[PDB]
Amino acid sequence: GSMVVAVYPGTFDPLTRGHEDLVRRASSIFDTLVVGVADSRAKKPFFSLEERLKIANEVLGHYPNVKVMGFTGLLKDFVRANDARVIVRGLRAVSDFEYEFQMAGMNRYLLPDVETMFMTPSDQYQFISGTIVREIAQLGGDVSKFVFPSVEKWLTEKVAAMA
Amino acid sequence: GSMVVAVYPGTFDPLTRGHEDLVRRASSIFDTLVVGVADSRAKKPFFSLEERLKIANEVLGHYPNVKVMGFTGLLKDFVRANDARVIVRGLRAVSDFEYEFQMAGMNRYLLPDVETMFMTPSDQYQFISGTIVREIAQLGGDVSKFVFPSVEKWLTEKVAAMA
Amino acid sequence: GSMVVAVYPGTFDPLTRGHEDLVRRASSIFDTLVVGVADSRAKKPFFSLEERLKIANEVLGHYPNVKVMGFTGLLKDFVRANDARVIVRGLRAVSDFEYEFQMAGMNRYLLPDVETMFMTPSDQYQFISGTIVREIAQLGGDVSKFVFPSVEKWLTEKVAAMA
Amino acid sequence: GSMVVAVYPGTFDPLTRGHEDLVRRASSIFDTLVVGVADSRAKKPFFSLEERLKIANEVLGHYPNVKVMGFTGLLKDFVRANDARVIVRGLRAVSDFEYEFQMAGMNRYLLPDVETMFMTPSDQYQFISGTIVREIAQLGGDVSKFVFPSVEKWLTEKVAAMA
Amino acid sequence: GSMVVAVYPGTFDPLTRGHEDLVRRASSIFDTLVVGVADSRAKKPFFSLEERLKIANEVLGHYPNVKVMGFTGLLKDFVRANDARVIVRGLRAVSDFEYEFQMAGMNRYLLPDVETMFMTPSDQYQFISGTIVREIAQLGGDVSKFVFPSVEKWLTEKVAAMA
Amino acid sequence: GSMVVAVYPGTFDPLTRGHEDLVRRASSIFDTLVVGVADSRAKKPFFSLEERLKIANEVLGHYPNVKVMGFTGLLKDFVRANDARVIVRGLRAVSDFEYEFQMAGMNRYLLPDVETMFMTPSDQYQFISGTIVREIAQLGGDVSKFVFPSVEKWLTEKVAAMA
Ligand SMILES: CC(C)(COP(=O)(O)OP(=O)(O)O)[C@@H](O)C(=O)NCCC(=O)NCCS
Ligand SMILES: CC(C)(COP(=O)(O)OP(=O)(O)O)[C@@H](O)C(=O)NCCC(=O)NCCS
Ligand SMILES: CC(C)(COP(=O)(O)OP(=O)(O)O)[C@@H](O)C(=O)NCCC(=O)NCCS
Ligand SMILES: CC(C)(COP(=O)(O)OP(=O)(O)O)[C@@H](O)C(=O)NCCC(=O)NCCS
Ligand SMILES: CC(C)(COP(=O)(O)OP(=O)(O)O)[C@@H](O)C(=O)NCCC(=O)NCCS
Ligand SMILES: CC(C)(COP(=O)(O)OP(=O)(O)O)[C@@H](O)C(=O)NCCC(=O)NCCS
Ligand SMILES: Nc1ncnc2[nH]cnc12
Ligand SMILES: Nc1ncnc2[nH]cnc12
Ligand SMILES: Nc1ncnc2[nH]cnc12
Ligand SMILES: Nc1ncnc2[nH]cnc12
Ligand SMILES: Nc1ncnc2[nH]cnc12
Ligand SMILES: Nc1ncnc2[nH]cnc12
Repeated sequence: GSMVVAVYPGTFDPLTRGHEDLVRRASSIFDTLVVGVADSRAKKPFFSLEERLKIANEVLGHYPNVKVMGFTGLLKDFVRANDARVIVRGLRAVSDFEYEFQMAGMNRYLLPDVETMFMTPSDQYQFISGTIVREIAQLGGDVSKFVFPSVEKWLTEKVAAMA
Repeated sequence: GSMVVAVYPGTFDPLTRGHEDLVRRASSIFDTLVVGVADSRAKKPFFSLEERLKIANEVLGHYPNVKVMGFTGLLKDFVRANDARVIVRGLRAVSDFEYEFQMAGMNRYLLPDVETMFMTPSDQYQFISGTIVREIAQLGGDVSKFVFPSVEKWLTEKVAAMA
Repeated sequence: GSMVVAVYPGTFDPLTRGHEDLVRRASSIFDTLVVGVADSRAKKPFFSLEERLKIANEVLGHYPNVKVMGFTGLLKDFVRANDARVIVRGLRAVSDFEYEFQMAGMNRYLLPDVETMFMTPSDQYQFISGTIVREIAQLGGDVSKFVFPSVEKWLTEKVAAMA
Repeated sequence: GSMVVAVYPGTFDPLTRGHEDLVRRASSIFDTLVVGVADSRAKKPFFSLEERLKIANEVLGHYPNVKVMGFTGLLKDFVRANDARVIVRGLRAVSDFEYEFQMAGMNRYLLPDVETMFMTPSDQYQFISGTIVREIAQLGGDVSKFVFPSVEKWLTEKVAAMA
Repeated sequence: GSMVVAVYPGTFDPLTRGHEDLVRRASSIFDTLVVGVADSRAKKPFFSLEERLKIANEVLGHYPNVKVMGFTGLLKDFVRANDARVIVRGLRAVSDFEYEFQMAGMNRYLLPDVETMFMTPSDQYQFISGTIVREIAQLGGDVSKFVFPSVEKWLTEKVAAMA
Repeated sequence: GSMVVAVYPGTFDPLTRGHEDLVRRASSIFDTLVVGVADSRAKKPFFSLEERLKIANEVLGHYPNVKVMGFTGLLKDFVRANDARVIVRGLRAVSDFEYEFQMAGMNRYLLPDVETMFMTPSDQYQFISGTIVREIAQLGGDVSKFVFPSVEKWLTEKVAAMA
């Protein structure tokens, strides 16, 4: 047929069960799925880029056609670097639709030949917010329903270290 | 790489410039794109299924990896019949999001291993409504900005015949 | 300054307190406000066009710079006929946004030099649905909170006549 | 404490797993939950009112504090008749929000002392559309993931009878 | 009947007329309404928790079945502590729906037997934003249409003190 | 006819092609269009007010009936100062609708006789986000598709100076 590489970009602070489900689904469609972890300095992420990469690799490493890579520059440049024809984003019934469609429209100007394609996670992950996950973890609450056990370990350790 | 077939289903009453742009974009990603024209009896389409197939074939025939086919039954069965792993739908900033996400969620129960993926047409087609196109044509207004010339011809002829 | 005519188009089946408030507000801004009552045959209106014009004239006649006129063709043609530079539409927090933005976008193709401008009625009218008004009236319920007394009279008489 | 009766009104054409989950949840909060099945003549329901009542009673009869009753008039009057202080509606991420908030706002005028309260079904039922359920059943597709077995039986029998 | 306690949680920075209306409505339905004022450290509230509690007590103290209490931990724990079966939230036509449904869905995992129920304030309070209230007060503008006189006094004093 | 002044207020950090299109459209309708650049201290703008005024004047100066003015206080006061009867805002399919309708509703309390009117930019500018423009510029990416060349120059110089 053809070889199609897709990029699934995000801050992934941290990778949730929603993100993992999207990776499972997208990697079943595309020949290679590149999970692009953006530095996202201005968003003031809880975990460092190095930490977010380790967290994501722990969860996703077993998928044979998934690559986890960080990037500090423009998504445009990361997509081109990976010879990607598709940007995959998760879209849920409770997504920030304004944000998603603005990004897709602007990336459409920056990368006219690259398609943004939206996929949907399983029903049970449709309502997970990363911001709320971090809030719960910081207040000492368990987030096991929302993130994998390995990710819980990172949250617990980071919360304890910052105190 | 792999051979991935996608289905782009719709009533296509008639095929608009928005639909055509989605076909152009989707057929650039997938090895084969099957445009599935649903009979949609209960929706009381303006054009018959035979007519909608002719209209769509006139516009889309030149695309070498696009197949236009009608179906009178369940989308589930049409997808399986075409060995398709993806259902492509257009999503625009003004889409019926309730409708799209309900269909995707229910098809998720009917076809757990098939992914609904949403794509976006060019900015200039984001606001075209087929219902409004038919309304304009029936009142004798030109719809050339919204549909291809071949489709305009069908609308004009059908409007004249029904009077 | 300048002379600016705006058109406020609708089916007005019947004119509600929400519509009247929009007319009051729009007529305070524009030199002339033309209330365009569309025949809307395909929508199967409860009141005939002649009736909808009488209903609207009863409520709006006192406004010195408001003209109520029917039309059976394209809005494009009605706007041009009235030398209008603006199409006014009501936008409420519970509007059919898909519908409104599709119409505005398509009218933008049909009438590039005419601006669709959205105005908001008072809080107390933001949730009035004409469809629900007709439903209540047909089941013999009072709609005085939603329409003016003159309009109530028309609803009562039409409901009684159809039985 | 207090005795609070709530009404859960709908067309219920037919009762789905989403509706049943809402009944389970609402009946756990309120002393009595009255499921009000509206005749909804103008909506042209697939099942008659008598049929919709039988369908709902089959599914809901086992709940000791749930009453299933039909009504042919105004919801206002049905609520007052049942001494209800609350109207419960399901709200899902894919609800017709325009419709729900218009109804709540208008019922607020009709019944100022009655509160419309929105509840959410389980994630797995958030995307079920009754319209799509009927469409699938009419095309001979199984809807067991969306409705209870007793309801499937009614759909099958009605579809067979209408052919 | 039964004794049902509901919690109405929020940052309440400060309590607005919208919040007060929701308390009035909710306390008419539930046997006890607990207004839970979250510390919300990360949100960087304008008023301290102690101040927000005083502000809310001044407005709400007269309601005989309303309790105002602060909390520094998880909502889950506060709900359980108060033996509450319901979390009440205000939902307006201009609510952050993404945020509300994410919280409800995640609390559904944390507290499966507790129902999030959404209520609607009066039309006249549907468009009040606390963020905009604080912005106006900080720029020396009157917010009496949006908050009670006692709350205005707190805003004025805090604005003057911070300068 | 009449002399109608409208205010188009914003932070304009910086003025984008979307804003410019709205100014072009609004200034064709109103006798005078005042572009009000709010200090917006709390939003922590990238450009100072003086800079944002220079940026906007460079782009908009050629429009004979457009005035660009800064303000540090309440919009209410700026509107009254300019004898304005209309506040114009851009509304796009991807707007923050919550934010826009809250502002309009609250300004409706502050300025009952002033109408907020929403206008729509051309399709090609509907998806431009100022936040994303700043993000791209800070990462050294070209934003020429989103802002005028003069504005690009300001972004480049400010980015270089802050490093
Ligand atoms: C990181 C990304 C993809 C946004 O992702 P996000 O919404 O934080 O992902 P999340 O982890 O929430 O799923 C976006 O900000 C991005 O692409 N950043 C890189 C810089 C860039 O190219 N910006 C222009 C985007 S149009
Ligand atoms: C036809 C289709 C795809 C809806 O398409 P549509 O929204 O009319 O497409 P449009 O032409 O408007 O782009 C849908 O109704 C469908 O799949 N119909 C076939 C019967 C079926 O399987 N229904 C269950 C859908 S979950
Ligand atoms: C009638 C109108 C304005 C829609 O109004 P509406 O939403 O029914 O108005 P309502 O009475 O609900 O406020 C629209 O259907 C129209 O313009 N009809 C005339 C024919 C036409 O030109 N159609 C193309 C619209 S892009
Ligand atoms: C039937 C009802 C509740 C709408 O329900 P629905 O959305 O069809 O319910 P569904 O079965 O889809 O869950 C509504 O149309 C109604 O109340 N009808 C009775 C007549 C009436 O009072 N109408 C005024 C409603 S404000
Ligand atoms: C405070 C609350 C309820 C959000 O309220 P809010 O939207 O700030 O309320 P407002 O005052 O705007 O009406 C929420 O952040 C919360 O529950 N915080 C406590 C910590 C917690 O349990 N977080 C998990 C929420 S799923
Ligand atoms: C600046 C403004 C108009 C918001 O604009 P904005 O959304 O930042 O505009 P943008 O540049 O994004 O187009 C608003 O915050 C404002 O009016 N600020 C002045 C102070 C004020 O009066 N606030 C009350 C607003 S109801
Ligand atoms: N729960 C979730 N599922 C998929 N994509 C997401 N992006 C953010 N949250 C998500
Ligand atoms: N204009 C449009 N573009 C893409 N898909 C669509 N589906 C319906 N209208 C569409
Ligand atoms: N209540 C209302 N107010 C203004 N415009 C409307 N259009 C339809 N309903 C309306
Ligand atoms: N799936 C569903 N769940 C709850 N309420 C509903 N109303 C309509 N569909 C529903
Ligand atoms: N105005 C308002 N009314 C009710 N709940 C709210 N939550 C935030 N603002 C609100
Ligand atoms: N692209 C855009 N067009 C018009 N108004 C806007 N406000 C913010 N972004 C805008």
